[PDB]
Amino acid sequence: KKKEQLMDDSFIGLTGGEIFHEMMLRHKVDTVFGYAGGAILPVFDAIYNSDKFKFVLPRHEQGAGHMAEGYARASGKPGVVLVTSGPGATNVITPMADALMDGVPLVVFSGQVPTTAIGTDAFQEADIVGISRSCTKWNVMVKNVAELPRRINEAFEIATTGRPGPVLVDLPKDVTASILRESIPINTTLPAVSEFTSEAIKRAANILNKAKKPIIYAGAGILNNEQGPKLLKELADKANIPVTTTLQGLGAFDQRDPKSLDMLGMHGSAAANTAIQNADCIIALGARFDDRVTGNISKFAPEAKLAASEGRGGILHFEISPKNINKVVEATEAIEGDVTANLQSFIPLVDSIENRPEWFNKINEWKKKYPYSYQLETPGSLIKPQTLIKEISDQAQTYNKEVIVTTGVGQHQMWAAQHFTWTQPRTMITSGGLGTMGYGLPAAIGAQVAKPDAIVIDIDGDASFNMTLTELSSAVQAGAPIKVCVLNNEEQGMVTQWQSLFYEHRYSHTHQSNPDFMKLAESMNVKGIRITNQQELKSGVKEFLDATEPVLLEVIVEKKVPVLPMVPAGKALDDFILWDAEVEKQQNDLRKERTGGKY
Amino acid sequence: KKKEQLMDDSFIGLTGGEIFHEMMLRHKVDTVFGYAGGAILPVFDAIYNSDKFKFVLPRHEQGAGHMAEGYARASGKPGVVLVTSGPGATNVITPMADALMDGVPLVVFSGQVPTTAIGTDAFQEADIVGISRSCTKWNVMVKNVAELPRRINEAFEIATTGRPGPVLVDLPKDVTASILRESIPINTTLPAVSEFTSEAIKRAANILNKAKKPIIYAGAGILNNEQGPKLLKELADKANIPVTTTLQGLGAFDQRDPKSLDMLGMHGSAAANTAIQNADCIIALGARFDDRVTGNISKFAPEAKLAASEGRGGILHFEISPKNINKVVEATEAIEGDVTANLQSFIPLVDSIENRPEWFNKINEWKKKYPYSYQLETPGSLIKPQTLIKEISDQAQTYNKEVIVTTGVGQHQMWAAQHFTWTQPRTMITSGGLGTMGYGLPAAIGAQVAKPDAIVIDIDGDASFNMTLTELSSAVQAGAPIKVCVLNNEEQGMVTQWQSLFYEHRYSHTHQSNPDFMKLAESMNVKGIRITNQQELKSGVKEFLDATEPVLLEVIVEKKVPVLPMVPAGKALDDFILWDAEVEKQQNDLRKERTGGKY
Amino acid sequence: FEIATTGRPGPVLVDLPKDVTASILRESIPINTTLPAVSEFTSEAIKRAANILNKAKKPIIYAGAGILNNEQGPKLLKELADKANIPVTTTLQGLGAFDQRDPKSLDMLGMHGSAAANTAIQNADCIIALGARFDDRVTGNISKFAPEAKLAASEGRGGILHFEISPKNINKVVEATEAIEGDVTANLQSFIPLVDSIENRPEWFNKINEWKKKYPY
Ligand SMILES: Cc1cc2nc3c(=O)[nH]c(=O)nc-3n(C[C@H](O)[C@H](O)[C@H](O)COP(=O)(O)OP(=O)(O)OC[C@H]3O[C@@H](n4cnc5c(N)ncnc54)[C@H](O)[C@@H]3O)c2cc1C
Ligand SMILES: Cc1cc2nc3c(=O)[nH]c(=O)nc-3n(C[C@H](O)[C@H](O)[C@H](O)COP(=O)(O)OP(=O)(O)OC[C@H]3O[C@@H](n4cnc5c(N)ncnc54)[C@H](O)[C@@H]3O)c2cc1C
Ligand SMILES: Cc1cc2nc3c(=O)[nH]c(=O)nc-3n(C[C@H](O)[C@H](O)[C@H](O)COP(=O)(O)OP(=O)(O)OC[C@H]3O[C@@H](n4cnc5c(N)ncnc54)[C@H](O)[C@@H]3O)c2cc1C
Ligand SMILES: CCOC(=O)c1ccccc1S(=O)(=O)NC(=O)Nc1nc(I)cc(OC)n1
Ligand SMILES: CCOC(=O)c1ccccc1S(=O)(=O)NC(=O)Nc1nc(I)cc(OC)n1
Ligand SMILES: C/C(NCc1cnc(C)nc1N)=C(/S)CCOP(=O)([O-])OP(=O)([O-])O
Ligand SMILES: C/C(NCc1cnc(C)nc1N)=C(/S)CCOP(=O)([O-])OP(=O)([O-])O
Ligand SMILES: [K+]
Ligand SMILES: [K+]
Ligand SMILES: [Mg+2]
Ligand SMILES: [Mg+2]
Repeated sequence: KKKEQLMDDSFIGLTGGEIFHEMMLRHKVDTVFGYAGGAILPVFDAIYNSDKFKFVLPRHEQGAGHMAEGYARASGKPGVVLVTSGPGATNVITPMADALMDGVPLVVFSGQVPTTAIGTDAFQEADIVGISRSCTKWNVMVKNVAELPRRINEAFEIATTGRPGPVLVDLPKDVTASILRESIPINTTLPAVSEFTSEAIKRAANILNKAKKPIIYAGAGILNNEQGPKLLKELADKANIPVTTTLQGLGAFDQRDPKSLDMLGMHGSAAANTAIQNADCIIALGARFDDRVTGNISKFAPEAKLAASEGRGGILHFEISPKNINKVVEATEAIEGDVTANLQSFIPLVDSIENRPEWFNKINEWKKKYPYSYQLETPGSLIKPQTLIKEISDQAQTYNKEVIVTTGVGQHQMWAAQHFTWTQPRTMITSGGLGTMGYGLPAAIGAQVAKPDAIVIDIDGDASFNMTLTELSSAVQAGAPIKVCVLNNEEQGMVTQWQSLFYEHRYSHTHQSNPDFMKLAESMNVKGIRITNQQELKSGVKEFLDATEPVLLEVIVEKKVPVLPMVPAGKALDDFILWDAEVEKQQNDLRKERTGGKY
Repeated sequence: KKKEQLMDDSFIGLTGGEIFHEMMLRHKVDTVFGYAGGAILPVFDAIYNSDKFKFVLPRHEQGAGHMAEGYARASGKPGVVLVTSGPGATNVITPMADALMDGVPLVVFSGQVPTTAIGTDAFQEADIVGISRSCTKWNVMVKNVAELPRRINEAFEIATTGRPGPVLVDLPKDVTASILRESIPINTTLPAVSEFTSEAIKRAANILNKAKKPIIYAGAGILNNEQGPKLLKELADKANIPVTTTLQGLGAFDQRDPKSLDMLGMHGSAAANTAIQNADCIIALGARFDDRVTGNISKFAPEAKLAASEGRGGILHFEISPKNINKVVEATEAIEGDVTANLQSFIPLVDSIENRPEWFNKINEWKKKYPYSYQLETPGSLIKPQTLIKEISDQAQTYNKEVIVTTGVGQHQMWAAQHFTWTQPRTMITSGGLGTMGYGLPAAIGAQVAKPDAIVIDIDGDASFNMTLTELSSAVQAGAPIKVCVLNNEEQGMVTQWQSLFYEHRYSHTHQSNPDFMKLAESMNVKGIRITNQQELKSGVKEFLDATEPVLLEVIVEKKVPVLPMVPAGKALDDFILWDAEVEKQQNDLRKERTGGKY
Repeated sequence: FEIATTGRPGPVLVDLPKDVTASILRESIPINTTLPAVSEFTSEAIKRAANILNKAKKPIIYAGAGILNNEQGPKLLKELADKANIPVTTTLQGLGAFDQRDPKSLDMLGMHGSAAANTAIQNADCIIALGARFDDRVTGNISKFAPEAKLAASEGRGGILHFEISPKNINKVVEATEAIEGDVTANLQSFIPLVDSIENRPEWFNKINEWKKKYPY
């Protein structure tokens, strides 16, 4: 009788595919990104004409994967991928690796050959559990239909807890075709703070209450709770602390606030970099001390390390994954768990501070000294890429709509980060840890599906865009009115920047040929706009943002322009290269000479 | 003094990148397919403006991978890939899995973050040695520059010996930037039959000399020696044996020869399938008894199994990889090693046979009974895809040039296999084991680079072509005048065929939207031709083949047409579905009714 | 415990970090976690297997450790051997599954098994393999193993009937004429009623008895 209460008969008579369909509904999945094939047909048959979720069909499964990532990042829900065996599955490996590195909850369901064929080098058989082991938090192959609901629950749970990340569930065709004939545990059919941590929070507060030069270093983890940005602001306001963010934390703090130091790191603000190198207390909120951020690790945060040794400061690391505590830099206090929940406990213990005259005097001087400067347009010159980004940023904020930005990877990505003004959470959707070129367009489609009333802008490089441009058709078929801006410098700019700097202007295979982007747009049934000169910039960007359909904007921009500031490999975070007009002129002359006028 | 003779100083003072360059030259590499990035820059700097090999730049590293596969398959040389760390490397996983399943010698060099950063979740770091372990024969991470020449030799050796296949060599940036300061073993700077096998060959010959109903089942392994097709023909002629081939063995035997039974298997000739089910001796030459070929394994080759039990026949398996001997079916005699070398020993022991009247009477009757029939065009109907393939096959054989065919994956692939007449080795370049949609275009570019004087035709499906169509730009930039024919049925035809047959015409997500292929071609700077009706077929195909530049031909073809014959899952090889005009009419009516006239 | 004891039984390991076993449970957990029919495909295979055995003139049971994994296993093995009048050999790991004092006992087969058992399996037209995995200590030269049963399978009058719980070990070494997947004892309950009772097999047991006399240890 109690047994009857704990077992469930309600799935008996359903196929594995039908059970999958029901479990999607129970997990409140409203969107699936995927692509059919022989091994996964029993599942596709079950979801045939389903009105329970939207299905989004890409042109390539890598597209499905990055779409699901963009969806997850925009929505805070897991991105669900459904693909076939063999090459359907191996085509999702880059998106899984990408999702792992950026903490994106991706739940990948891959068809598999029947259990009777596994291990025989069967038709369309890949060892996807073996291949994806290193780029997933967890994966599994389902071996019978009775365990399918359990494995689906486990996948969603692992994907969305701790540091979020990708999981894969392998679905043999005979399992999804088979019918459940037995009852299963009813729990499988449904989806306080430690004293140790409480004490660490108290000690952390006592340390911050001594600090004379505090700084908040905030990252993606603060975005994983709806109240995160609110509590970050409450802390910064209460204790009067300047705030810098990573690339992935952009939008966590209102950059219009005077306490904003903007982005730190290799291409972040020299003010932010100076401040963290001089701070006596660093409050690290959901950020992992990535090697793009720390500069030379041995030279990182010297004032905070000194303060820790003298018992008057240090690094206070609020981190959900023990793996990333004390991985790169020693935390003075490690506060384990969800940063937003732990901030609720922390802030009441923190003393309110009215002013910090000497510290904010330095902060304000550094901000004034270190803007994102660059060489402006001159008469007859091409549009500068930095100017283009400012133009899009300024005009997009006109509309009464949320604005979400995705990017490719390269210089355009860095100029997007620098020159947009970031004010809202989950509005920067960019591949940071893995750095996957081609991410921008499919991620924008996923973000647009997640947020159908948002303006979604893909700031893309021409080489990045070439990687995955076939997905323009997918945007049209999905009814996703994304706005793609290709910064066309006819080069892999990020790489040519390094070849200019370190390889004496030897541009080895870094200039790919581009298609005609306007005829390409036309072939894909998307609106095309081309801006070729300075006098077309404002009106072309307006036309781009006013469009109510998918649109591709191509902008011809200045070539061989470096992203600055730059902390070169090996250098301390405050040992940066700054923009200088005269240096840029000399560098142009040198490049011209070295390449016999070719570049 | 002997020590001096065995050590080599000649690489001292070179960077790892320069050593890589030199080892490419020593391995007679004439083409590298690749794409730059930060981790692999020291190697790109070393190969800057090299006149030692052609470098081919794709738009996506998956493209580089399939290009190298097409190159390897066309040339018989290893295909060399050079990519960066992180997503550059993970993007080559599908081509590696593809190459593993089809026995393609692929040598993949991936940049990696410096050894000082490995294992730190570094910028653009993937565990590519872990990820690629299951889809390579072998892989390695080079840990110091002194071992780089050795690891390069090992890679090429493993890739090209035994059953050929993919290998990966991971190249940390600090290793390729570092300079060799010490001498290294000189052997590292440079690139009889067993009595057991001799006895097996003698026993095999005695078995064949008893056979009354022999058949040769020949596959890809016969293509791995230049003399393979010659010795296959010598055996078939001498002992008077009919010859069937796999998909991957097409071209190994001249299909114009009366002894040709054409392709066997799931969609192969019902004559070939009948013959192998009735043969008393099966000579398996470089073929692996794939599950697309055997049909229901327990019901496969019953006459040969009977003959083996009665000591008058059986299966004689000439196979280079012990893993694939007795993996699927028991060999009566296993002859291990290179099939062509072992045929040189075998054929002299085999008795010449003038005629086999009763057997060839059956063979000839079966060939007459079982052509590749289909429903012909009717007035006003669309072009039938089978007719299109015959047209291309007939016209291509006009030219005084070698003709190499690549394909995508799906019905078009099967109709290409059936309806071309295959006569020369290494002219069918198709993804068979993994079955990767998107293969056709990049494989054609690689094949065209391998064979610059050949006509190279990609017979492609519209969904397959959408996967990787960005590589059209690559064909232009590489100067590869490939000929792409898109069979446009506006459907994933292979999958809709299964949904029609097994899922009552429920077409779940199997109709992707297509771009305008003519405007697409124009945007890519490639010539475009569109055939929309029967009266344009001959002249449009002529224009396509006459072109002396890259060209995309789109042909509008009949939709919802099944590939026949077909051996359904679970059925014996001789339990096939054959084309029947009346059945096709009923099936059309049923489809129309079920879908309310939509399909 | 579930994985260790189901399918083919085997070892499992659970690693217990010291801070986990020292830590105290502070939250509720799903109550299910606090507590420890035959397919039509298999039903059809059992029927075909019975029809094959009902044709056999020289059957032999090759029984192994799997028959010991159900308390009723040896009982059903004996019921089958008695009903259809079949001599029984066992592996090393199946010793004790059959009463070796029974005249139908051929003793152990294999590398160091009885030459009577080895002769009988090489001459049998139907081999009923009950919970045994065709180990390389048992089969001898695999290509030369069971030639009369292979011949019979090809002629549609015998073969190898493999009752096996682990799909990995079906068709791993030797091709089964019929594979009967699942617990051998449960499947024997279904099989035996379909099997014809046989009073005598004079010519076969004449050979069996001569071989036993000829080949003592
Ligand atoms: C060309 C290029 C240049 C780049 N240059 C820069 C640069 O100059 N500056 C820069 O900042 N980035 C740069 N990056 C990005 C960089 O590589 C990293 O992706 C980024 O810095 C990581 O930011 P993050 O630590 O906030 O996010 P993540 O990498 O996602 O790390 C988040 C951390 O927070 C933890 N966490 C997650 N959820 C929670 C939670 N609920 N509670 C507590 N903790 C949680 C995670 O476990 C993790 O340790 C660049 C990328 C590219 C492609
Ligand atoms: C949609 C679709 C349908 C298909 N249907 C069919 C079909 O109907 N018929 C068909 O044939 N295929 C079909 N295939 C292809 C099938 O999946 C396999 O790829 C193909 O049958 C393998 O052919 P193979 O054994 O000759 O080549 P491989 O898979 O390359 O196997 C070659 C064998 O020869 C060995 N070998 C290699 N080199 C040597 C050497 N030097 N000496 C000796 N041995 C060597 C290898 O080790 C290996 O065991 C289909 C594919 C797709 C995508
Ligand atoms: C020196 C030496 C010499 C040896 N020589 C011999 C010899 O001459 N003869 C000999 O027999 N052995 C010999 N062996 C032993 C041999 O190596 C194997 O261990 C033995 O033959 C395996 O017997 P088995 O197949 O019955 O048991 P196992 O290896 O346990 O195989 C049992 C099979 O039954 C299956 N099974 C398990 N439970 C069930 C169930 N409930 N229902 C259905 N199937 C089930 C299993 O999955 C498995 O496939 C020797 C060992 C040594 C050390
Ligand atoms: C592709 C998925 O392959 C398998 O899962 C499979 C693999 C090995 C053995 C048996 C099978 S299967 O029989 O279960 N299914 C099957 O072959 N399906 C199928 N679907 C289509 I669409 C096409 C096609 O052949 C061109 N085959
Ligand atoms: C991308 C390759 O990254 C590394 O190999 C690396 C990884 C971790 C730590 C240190 C290094 S590295 O210092 O050796 N090289 C480096 O950072 N190169 C680089 N190249 C470009 I082009 C851009 C860029 O940043 C945008 N960084
Ligand atoms: C090749 C490369 N990086 C290496 C690389 C290679 N391959 C992949 C899939 N991803 C990356 N990051 C870059 S950043 C060039 C980007 O060029 P772009 O997209 O035209 O952008 P931009 O010119 O603004 O630097
Ligand atoms: C989806 C699919 N197969 C599953 C699949 C999914 N994804 C990949 C990367 N490869 C494969 N093989 C096929 S065959 C449809 C092919 O459609 P097509 O290229 O238009 O060819 P055709 O219509 O001639 O069958
Ligand atoms: K900014
Ligand atoms: K043909
Ligand atoms: Mg660019
Ligand atoms: Mg199609």
